[PDB]
Amino acid sequence: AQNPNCNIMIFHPTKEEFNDFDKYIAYMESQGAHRAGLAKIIPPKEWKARETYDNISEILIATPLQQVASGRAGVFTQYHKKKKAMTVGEYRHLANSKKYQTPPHQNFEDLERKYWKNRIYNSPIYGADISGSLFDENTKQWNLGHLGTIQDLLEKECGVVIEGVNTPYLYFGMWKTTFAWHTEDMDLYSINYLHLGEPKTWYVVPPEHGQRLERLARELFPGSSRGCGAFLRHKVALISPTVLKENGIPFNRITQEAGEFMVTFPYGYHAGFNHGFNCAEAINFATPRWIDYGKMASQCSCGEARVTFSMDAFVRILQPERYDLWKRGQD
Ligand SMILES: O=C(O)CNC(=O)C(=O)O
Ligand SMILES: [Mg+2]
Ligand code: NI
Ligand SMILES: [Zn+2]
Repeated sequence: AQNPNCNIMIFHPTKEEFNDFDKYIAYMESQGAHRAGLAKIIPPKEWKARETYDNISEILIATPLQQVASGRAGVFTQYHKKKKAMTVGEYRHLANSKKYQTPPHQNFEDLERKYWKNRIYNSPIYGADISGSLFDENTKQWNLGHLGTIQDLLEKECGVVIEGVNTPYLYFGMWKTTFAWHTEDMDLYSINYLHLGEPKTWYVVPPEHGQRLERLARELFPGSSRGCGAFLRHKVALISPTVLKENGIPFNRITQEAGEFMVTFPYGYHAGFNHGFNCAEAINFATPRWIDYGKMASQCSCGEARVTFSMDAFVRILQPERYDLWKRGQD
């Protein structure tokens, strides 16, 4: 069995290997990459996403979100307070202000220590889930707006044609902006490209061990767990690496830098934080191997998770027994 310790693997494809996206994902899996839940892909030196980032300041962040924490430094939830619209140039200025800017630090490990010590005492503002793309239309390789759609994959594997679309999303971050512990909708894959700016640190639990994280989360967030049998779908709970280690939860960590891709694999729980002002692009995708995970994915039906239009068909076809309860939670 390849990668039996479930380490995060880093890949350096050649320009020739960068042509066929599906083939390369399958290659990474042949080497055991999925066992970690997360892999890094460093593009060949010949590749670029676009020519420059000099002309992005006029993108609008219609609903910036202030991430307010509650709890203790290593075990907390966050809620998202809506703020007034601002442009990417305005948001960049805010991220660099004395109130929000990255503090002085020695290295990524020192900054990680500072994050976990101090995160809860601040409320950073995140531009999330902005439909759009920064890939140039002429970028032919690993262009996240030109991937094969999940609806086409389901039709190819299973024979059923379904409604829905699959487009990318932009994220504008600042110091301490946080992504809570989660798997993807319907336990899909994700791919994330860090277009510019400061790093993103990731934590991940191997898919084979995801239920260990879920059991800890139920213990640590006992009211939330009574409220919903899949409350991590709410995407609000944080648990630090120190707390994970104290509770024996298997996990790994890695820092993504500008110009690098990360892939999350089906049922790979992940969480993390941004080091400073940055911009990332991400999208969900599927392969044949996903279908069995989609059939078994948990679902939130309490009303909190609320998701895209295109998840309806996935539940309807892959999980017909759950569909009526889930759809009630959507309405
Ligand atoms: O970068 C972020 O805030 C969160 N991204 C992801 O969870 C992802 O790409 O799957
Ligand atoms: Mg612009
Ligand atoms: Ni994710
Ligand atoms: Zn719920």
